[PDB]
Amino acid sequence: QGTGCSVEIINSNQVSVGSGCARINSVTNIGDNQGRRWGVLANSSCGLSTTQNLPSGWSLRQTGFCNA
Amino acid sequence: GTGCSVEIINSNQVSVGSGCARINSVTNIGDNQGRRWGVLANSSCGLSTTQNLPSGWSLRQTGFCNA
Repeated sequence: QGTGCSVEIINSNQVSVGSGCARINSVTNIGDNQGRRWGVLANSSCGLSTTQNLPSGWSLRQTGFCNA
Repeated sequence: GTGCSVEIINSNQVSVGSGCARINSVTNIGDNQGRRWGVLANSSCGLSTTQNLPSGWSLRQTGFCNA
């Protein structure tokens, strides 16, 4: 297994605009392609959320375990 | 969809790096050991590297991305 969850930030056209390894039980700083920085929370099930609301129609996706 | 989302996968099937590989280009993607890998991507999101990956490692495409 991994110390984190691989995260993609998905825009409203279902295209990824940023990615990184979100450490489990932490907030990880992950950017999008507009330069915005997101604080991504991850839990041990690789459920994911952000400290601020994503843009309307955007989403987060976890693609598997990662090591940061 | 200017690129392919790429993950670098180690020999235990854990991701050790990710990024957006521009289609029909080489894009450097880092791993978690501070190394850079030059990833080729095509319009079907086939992926390869300009240097040999560590034994047991592989690349995974996870859809389209915009750089």
